[PDB]
Amino acid sequence: MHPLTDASANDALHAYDTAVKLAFDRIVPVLKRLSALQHEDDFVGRAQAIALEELGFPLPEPILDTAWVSQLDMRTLYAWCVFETYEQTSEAFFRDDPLQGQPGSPSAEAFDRFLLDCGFHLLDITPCADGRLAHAIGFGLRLPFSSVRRRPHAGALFDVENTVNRWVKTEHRRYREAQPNPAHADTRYLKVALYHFSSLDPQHEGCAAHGSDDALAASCGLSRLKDFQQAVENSFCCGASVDLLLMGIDTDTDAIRVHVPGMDGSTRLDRWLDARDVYDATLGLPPDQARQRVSALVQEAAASVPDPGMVTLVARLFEHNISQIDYVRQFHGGAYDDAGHAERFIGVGIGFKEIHLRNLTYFAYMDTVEEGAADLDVGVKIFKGLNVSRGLPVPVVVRFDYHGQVPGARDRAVRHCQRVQTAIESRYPELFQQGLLHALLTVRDQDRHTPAEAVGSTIVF
Amino acid sequence: SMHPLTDASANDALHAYDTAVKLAFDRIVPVLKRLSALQHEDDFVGRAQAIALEELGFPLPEPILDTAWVSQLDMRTLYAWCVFETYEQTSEAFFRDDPLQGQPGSPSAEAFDRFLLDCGFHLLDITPCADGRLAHAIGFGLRLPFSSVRRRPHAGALFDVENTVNRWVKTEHRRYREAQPNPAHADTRYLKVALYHFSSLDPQHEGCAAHGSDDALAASCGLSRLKDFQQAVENSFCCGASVDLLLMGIDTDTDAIRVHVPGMDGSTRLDRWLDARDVYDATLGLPPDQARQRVSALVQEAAASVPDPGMVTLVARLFEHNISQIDYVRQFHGGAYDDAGHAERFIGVGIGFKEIHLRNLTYFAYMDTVEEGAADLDVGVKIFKGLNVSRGLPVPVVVRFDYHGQVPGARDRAVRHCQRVQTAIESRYPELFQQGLLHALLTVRDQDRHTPAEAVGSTIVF
Ligand SMILES: O=C(COP(=O)(O)O)[C@H](O)[C@H](O)COP(=O)(O)O
Ligand SMILES: O=C(COP(=O)(O)O)[C@H](O)[C@H](O)COP(=O)(O)O
Ligand SMILES: [Zn+2]
Ligand SMILES: [Zn+2]
Repeated sequence: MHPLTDASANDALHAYDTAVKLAFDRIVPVLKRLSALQHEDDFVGRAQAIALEELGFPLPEPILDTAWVSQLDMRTLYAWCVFETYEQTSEAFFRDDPLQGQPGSPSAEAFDRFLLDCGFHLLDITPCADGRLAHAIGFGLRLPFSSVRRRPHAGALFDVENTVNRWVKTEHRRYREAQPNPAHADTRYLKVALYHFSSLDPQHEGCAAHGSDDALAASCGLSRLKDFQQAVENSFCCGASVDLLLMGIDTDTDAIRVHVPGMDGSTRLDRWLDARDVYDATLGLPPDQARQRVSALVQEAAASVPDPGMVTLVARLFEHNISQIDYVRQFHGGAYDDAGHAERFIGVGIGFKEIHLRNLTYFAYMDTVEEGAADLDVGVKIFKGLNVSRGLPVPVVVRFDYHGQVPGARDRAVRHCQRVQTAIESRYPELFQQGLLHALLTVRDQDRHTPAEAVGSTIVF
Repeated sequence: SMHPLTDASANDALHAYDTAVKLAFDRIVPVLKRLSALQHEDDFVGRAQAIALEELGFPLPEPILDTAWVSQLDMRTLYAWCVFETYEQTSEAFFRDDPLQGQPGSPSAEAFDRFLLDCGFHLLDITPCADGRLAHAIGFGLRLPFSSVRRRPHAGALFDVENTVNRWVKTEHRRYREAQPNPAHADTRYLKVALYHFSSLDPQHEGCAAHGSDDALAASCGLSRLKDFQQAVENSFCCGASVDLLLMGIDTDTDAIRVHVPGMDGSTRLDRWLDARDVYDATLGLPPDQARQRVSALVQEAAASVPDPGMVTLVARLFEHNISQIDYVRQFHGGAYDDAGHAERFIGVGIGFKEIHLRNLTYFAYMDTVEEGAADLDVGVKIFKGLNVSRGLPVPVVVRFDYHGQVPGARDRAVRHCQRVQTAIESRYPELFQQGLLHALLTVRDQDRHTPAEAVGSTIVF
């Protein structure tokens, strides 16, 4: 184990990942047992009892009570079980805080203070929406989830104009509430773009939004970063700038690489500092020195004289990522066998606050189907290979955040969910009519830290 | 025959502008009829261009005229083409000549920003109904310099409450960082106005279609959104944030406004109001100076409860302005618009058009995607089946998206947005489209400058 790895953290995170993934993967084995029993006299009783033992909840009775006519409707049970499993999963995230990083947690308070010391008053991260990066924040960089805005997008192509609007909203809160700090204080908004690549099969397992070309994914991520900065500098008077960070992550090993920037965001696309070289460089050092050597390495990999706080923060991410490297060596032989797509359901809408595990969710950002149906089609094709290949429906969970202070915003969000549902049912009528596609509608009040809310389903009784 | 408060020079200028722009669209059909009668003449392509330049000021597409002999004169395309080119010319004249004399930096806009600040308001954000009979409410009905107000038309005056909260935040941010319009600590409020409409000559049928032509429901739905916005701002920010509200309606037969004067905190009676027609009658035999004081006293007593002094000052100036438009309609339109219903020349889709300030020029449908604007665009398309399709002419559609020129790659996002909308429209009206009865022009406009909108695509190709 590396002298800088948090052993027990690695165990706790492993215990979490295996627990949630077990809940989802126990479904098929249970449904296989039930299918064998559907002609027995006490079928309904024995099925309810199997499901309680195994999944911890019971099944919709109408589907069991009528299995003798049509036969037992497995496609609908499977979707329903995935939805129910997602609800229990999500509710327990807000209830138990498995990551120890909710608002007000010691970890979150600690990191908020550390970000301020480094010269940053907000940390806004866009990873590619790829399911293989959903654990980037909690596992890959070991940051409390609540100390961070996470804004995922296919190929890390975030909305430049909406990010400027988030900068404006952030400054305004500094002006009126001095939250997180006074407006006059010499801190900067920090925008990060996290792309990914595959070290084991770079040609086919890379970022599919950019044809699995590492250079294209790195350079489009930077193009957006620059454009955001240029946009702030052009739209407001006086100082008016932001800090930038372009990072990638290997989906085979979870090692990150940082393009350490100069003070003004000068980034080189062809030179990076890979956490694996960091890992090997500090492996024989006692902890205190190893931390020093990570510092000097990040300093030395800067594109031009770097900002001191940027050097400190990047060194912390390397220090943090070294644990995740050991994580994948411990529990995944140094390379995930699910090198590609193995997600358990599709998520569409706004990013899921509670989803922080690798290959759990295929996320497609969209305000409307009319836009980013391309990104949704990609997932649907993927789940044709994962689920329809073996007779199982494609499960979709729609999510929209709303401001639970705006009167009627919750109502607006719910109706937004049904607007998406109608559009999905229209886009794939073959699958929807063959019962090979179902949607769950969830809304989440983003003004406090409570669980999302299930507001409708294609499964109807 | 003229009210002491009426501004006769302003009335003449605004009449000259409305007249010239409606004449340009109204010449299209008579020109096209003349070309149709000439289509067999040996010199037809030459004659057609010459007439087209003399009468309309732009040329017609060669290939339409060139092939008239085999495939027949394609009037459908010609007509759409001419509406688009006319839209183009008058749109750029608006930016180039400032017919309303209200562009940024104009004397008229300077004065009205000072007056607004003086009344206690640092921003006037108005949502009229998107109905094309209200497009002139700002520049004509209220004689407000267009550049010093935010105009956000929506069907039924149902503006986006969350986005308005975001506008308020953007506004506050400018105040903090730049002191524009004023320093953040100054004691001014953001003012959101909802402007509904109704028809006094046919209430049952010519009112707001979004609300079933039901005046009381149009008024109460506008009020409801205003209160929601106010409740959103108060509940979303510390330290007693608030905003002011104003509900008013305009009568589309006579251009007379009526105001539900509110008390300090926004308290508004729906069931009663102050009609500009009664304010007109009540000041008519008074010198200009007493007429104004009288207007102020009438606003004052009309309030639902004790009003804010600054709000009284502003509403009385809006009444003073509206009195000129009341006289405008009475002298140039017999006192009742002869086109009481819809007579728009084209459908506008997307973001509201900065440059459209004439009555019955544009049926406007707000939308960022067709997936969400469909119902509203259906209504406009239906209206145009009566206005145009019924007589063989296409439904012309101009798409517009504003974009922040200061944001790199934003124009290209707007163009791509326009293309997405074109594709969607074409899919939703597939008969009209392949039958050549629906065309669309794509327009974008940099809202970070005062410059003409740019044409970026068209369903008329060769
Ligand atoms: O970026 C995030 C979380 O990203 P993700 O949801 O993808 O984890 C936001 O800061 C808040 O969570 C949004 O609202 P709220 O403050 O209620 O959480
Ligand atoms: O979009 C602009 C800026 O355009 P520009 O400064 O280039 O004219 C307006 O501020 C609002 O859209 C309000 O509409 P209006 O000003 O027509 O009331
Ligand atoms: Zn990707
Ligand atoms: Zn209306």
